[PDB]
Amino acid sequence: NDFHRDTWAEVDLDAIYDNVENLRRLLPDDTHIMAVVKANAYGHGDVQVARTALEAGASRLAVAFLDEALALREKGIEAPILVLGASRPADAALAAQQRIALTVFRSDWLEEASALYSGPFPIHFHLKMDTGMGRLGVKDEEETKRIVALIERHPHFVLEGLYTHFATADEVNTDYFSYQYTRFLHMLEWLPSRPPLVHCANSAASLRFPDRTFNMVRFGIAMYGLAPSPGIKPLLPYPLKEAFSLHSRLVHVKKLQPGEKVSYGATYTAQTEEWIGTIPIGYADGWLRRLQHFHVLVDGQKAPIVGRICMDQCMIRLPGPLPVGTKVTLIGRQGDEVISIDDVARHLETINYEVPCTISYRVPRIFFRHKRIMEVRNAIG
Amino acid sequence: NDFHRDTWAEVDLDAIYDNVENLRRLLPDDTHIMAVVKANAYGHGDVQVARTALEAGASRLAVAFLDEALALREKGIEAPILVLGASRPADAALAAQQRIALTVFRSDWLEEASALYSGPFPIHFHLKMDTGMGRLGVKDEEETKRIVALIERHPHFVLEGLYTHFATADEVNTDYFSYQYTRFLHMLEWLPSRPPLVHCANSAASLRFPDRTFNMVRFGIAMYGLAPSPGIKPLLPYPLKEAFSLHSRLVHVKKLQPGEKVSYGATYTAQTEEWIGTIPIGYADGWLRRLQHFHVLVDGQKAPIVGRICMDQCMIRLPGPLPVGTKVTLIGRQGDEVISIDDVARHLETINYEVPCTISYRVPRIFFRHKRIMEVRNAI
Ligand SMILES: Cc1ncc(COP(=O)(O)O)c(CN[C@@H](C)P(=O)(O)O)c1O
Ligand SMILES: Cc1ncc(COP(=O)(O)O)c(CN[C@@H](C)P(=O)(O)O)c1O
Repeated sequence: NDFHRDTWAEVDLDAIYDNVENLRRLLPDDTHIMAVVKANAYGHGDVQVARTALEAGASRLAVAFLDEALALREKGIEAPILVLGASRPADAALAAQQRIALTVFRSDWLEEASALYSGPFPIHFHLKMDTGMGRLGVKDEEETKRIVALIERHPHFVLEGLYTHFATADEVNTDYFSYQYTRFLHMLEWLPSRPPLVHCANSAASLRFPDRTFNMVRFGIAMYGLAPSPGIKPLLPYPLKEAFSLHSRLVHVKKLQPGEKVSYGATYTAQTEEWIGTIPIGYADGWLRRLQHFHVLVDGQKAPIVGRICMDQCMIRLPGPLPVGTKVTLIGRQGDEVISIDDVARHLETINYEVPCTISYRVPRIFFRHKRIMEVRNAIG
Repeated sequence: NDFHRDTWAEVDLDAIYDNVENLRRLLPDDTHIMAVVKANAYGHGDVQVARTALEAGASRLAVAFLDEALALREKGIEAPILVLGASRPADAALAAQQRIALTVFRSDWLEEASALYSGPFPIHFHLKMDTGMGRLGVKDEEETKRIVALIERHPHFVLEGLYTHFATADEVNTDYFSYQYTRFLHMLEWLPSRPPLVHCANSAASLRFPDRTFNMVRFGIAMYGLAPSPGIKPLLPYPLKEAFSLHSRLVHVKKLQPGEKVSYGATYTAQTEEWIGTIPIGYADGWLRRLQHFHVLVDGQKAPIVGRICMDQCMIRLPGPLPVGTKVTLIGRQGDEVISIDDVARHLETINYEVPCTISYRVPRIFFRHKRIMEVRNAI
């Protein structure tokens, strides 16, 4: 693939491989690994990350909704895929033909599904139990038993798994986490038979308590080399390798005189002769206007963003005159300087998860494997 | 093109059409309207908006960078396109072959392009002049003449136009806008022969002083029905029709008891027995975590977003029990209630420009034209 603007993101597939292989080592042999690649692999590239994770030791994948699962199948993925969120009862046959498992938490959903489906492909379900996250999942025994019965009665409905999800597994204090786990244990008792797959752990629960994972973990954030929470960093079993970096280049360089203003609202003023650089990245690329008090890396040195960030461009105060074309690193390392996604997240006043997901479709992803470029993906190419 | 999650954006091309047509009436028959459709038409859909705009009175289109212009061509658009930002001198032949005009502001760029291109297609250039925005553009006379001499000298280089861009055209106080407009007129006198197209106004400047728009107008934000700024609203010549709306549906409903917590970090606790609804939209969709305490519309009533917003989901406090499938409007109207992109931007502490752009590729766009559904665009 080709791109014609000097702004791009890089995905180190070697980092992804290692993060997943280190986990395969950590977890008991009886515990499967399901790589979470929803939201285009958290902005890292769905098919690329899925491929690497599966070769690193993962055996199944998970996405947020049906379209994401169909896209993976489209791109050639053959491994089992579970849709973690809601879906339409009417789309049951489509998912079944495509060998896509669905999460279920309501008996009325199955009522509607049975009315519209009768074979020949089976639908594998994963019953979601709400133990304290308050999002999706059953909460009472009655509904739990009815769901199982409706599935058990239809010839083409199969109960493949059952799970829950944690709201605070990334907090050093484990009061709530412990509550949910014990809650899960009690609710599991409502099931007449234990499904082949029982799971609860995400990245944080997996890495901290590998001995409390049942037989499948759903590995997400850590697979990308990102800490579930900076607070549990010291508690991580092995070093994480960040797989995402973002770059650009100077497309214009000029020396302002004292008094000249920069960007919208004439908000910035060069009060001394200074060199200003312009890069081809803005808020429509995920470099939100909010990151205007932040900085970037140029010539291994930090250069602050100057004035308001524009839709496709922004300016920075250069330390001195530099040539057009000089590489700029928004996320990554330059010499003795480094900008991490956690750094960006802190200035955006968010969590690392949100950062790469916001880097828009507009920005090409260059994939590296075995330290060499493996491929380029330009969504608008 | 269909989709399988109950979250989608709706784009009213009739609003797009009316906003543009209304400007065409405001401007003279000589003045061209250049529809700014970069960033996938500010998150509204590049092809769909480009087509509609042309039908309504636009004669040209503008994008941010080469890839955006090439994607339009591939999608069938055969109308003129100008790349507003920078490009590689090595890509000059590709732009020329695709009939894509390029913005230029450095003589060294031309020296490079010249050594790399010799035909057969001519390449149209638009010289950018920096009059106070401090982003792109030439700033001195010598460089301006050197650029022009390089263009006139090349058999396949054509200087089709020249322009500048305003930094404060949306501010009631017009002093910096004035300095800029006057600096432009001054720098224009550095050129030997004036090019066919001379432009400088965006939505604000063109709607405010359409009499001072020269040969072309670059119409962006107002085409989408959004005000360039809150302070200019009472200065707009005609009412703008908002083209973008966003909706979802409840996929789960349940009653919590006091003391029960919702979402990550359990930052929310039900103080009383309440009905909670779960919708399939989150920050990976552009619905940023910062909107946690924002209100959405459900059953014609405002319902607050409760708990931390997730990557693909979030929870809201319902007025009471409602059936799964109930329509939720994040941006739009429901009964007497309406939430505008401006309301969302106020909560996010940003400008309206940023909001539709952030609504991601995951969210399908349903287009309406002539009060009927024309097409569904599901990027994935
Ligand atoms: C059901 C389910 N199973 C596993 C994971 C993986 O978790 P990690 O990324 O912390 O390893 C998630 C993640 N989801 C959060 C991003 P969000 O809730 O914001 O979608 C999930 O929802
Ligand atoms: C050169 C240029 N010509 C015209 C327009 C249209 O302006 P309106 O959207 O206010 O009508 C723009 C817009 N660009 C801003 C969104 P941003 O500067 O953040 O990209 C521009 O850059």
